Amino acid sequence: KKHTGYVGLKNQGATCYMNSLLQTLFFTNQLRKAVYMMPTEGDDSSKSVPLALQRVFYELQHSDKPVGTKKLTKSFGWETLDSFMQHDVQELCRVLLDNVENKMKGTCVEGTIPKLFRGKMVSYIQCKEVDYRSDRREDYYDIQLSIKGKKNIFESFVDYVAVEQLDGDNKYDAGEHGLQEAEKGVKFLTLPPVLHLQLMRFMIKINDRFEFPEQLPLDEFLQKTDPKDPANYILHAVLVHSGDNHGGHYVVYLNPKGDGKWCKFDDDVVSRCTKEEAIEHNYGGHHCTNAYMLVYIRESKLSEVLQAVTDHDIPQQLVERLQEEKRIEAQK
Repeated sequence: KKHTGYVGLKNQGATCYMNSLLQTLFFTNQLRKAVYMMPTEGDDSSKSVPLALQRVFYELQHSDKPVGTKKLTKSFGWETLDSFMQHDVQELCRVLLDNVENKMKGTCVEGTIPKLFRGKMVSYIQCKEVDYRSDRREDYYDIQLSIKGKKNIFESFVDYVAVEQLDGDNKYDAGEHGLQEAEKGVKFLTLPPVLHLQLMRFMIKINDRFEFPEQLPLDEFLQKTDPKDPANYILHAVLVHSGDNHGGHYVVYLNPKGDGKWCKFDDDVVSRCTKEEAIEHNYGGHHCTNAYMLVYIRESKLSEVLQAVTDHDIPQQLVERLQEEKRIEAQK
């Protein structure tokens, strides 16, 4: 008696935001395939994060039952009762991705992580009185957006690049010119194919209303724009939290194929839903249900990022290794 086309993950503790992120990464099809190509054949099943992530993805791809993640949590060492509460998604993500990005070094799939998530920035400082400016290019794999006092994602972005004033006791150490008054701000050089945006709702938990669109145009927050690739993004996933600070239930809504057809992933339960329930209903009310992380995929990168994944895309040597574990556990 089944349906959706997708299977869920099992509830095994206060993993909190974990399950949502796992589903989010699994449907980043280009990322999934790259993981399956990792040289884990010689790794230790209970100490290898790369191998643990492969296992979950394989399970999520084949299994007809909810998937477990115990070997995964043991993998990165987050096993204490509140180990996931004292961390945020932004940190979990760096754990997994940083581990996978490094394991792919020396392979045919090396650099898949940066290609998908890394973007370029530029932080500057300009002195008011004296002529001195300092430039520093930066790399980022995600964006933390201020939400308190903002209506939509557009104002958060307006505020993000806003010029900052450095004055008396804020005065900038200009070295040879001694302390000075100056401005500091940021400007975007590039925006990645997959955009990880975390909404700064936790600092407390801010449940004010905050709107985000299905289609997001960022072309204007970029230094130089370039036709043939307007920075227009398509909403892929909405990571939702319900309740107050330490009172919760985490869920995620995704339209996996980028076709506008959404589903709700509530741990082991996966069901179809409307756009409104995934988008508008999660803007925040005047009622605590809402989104804390959004995922957008560039309109021009949608096809490649959402590449169809086949059973053959998983190395036979991996397939067998995983399949044997199923037998060992079947004989239990």
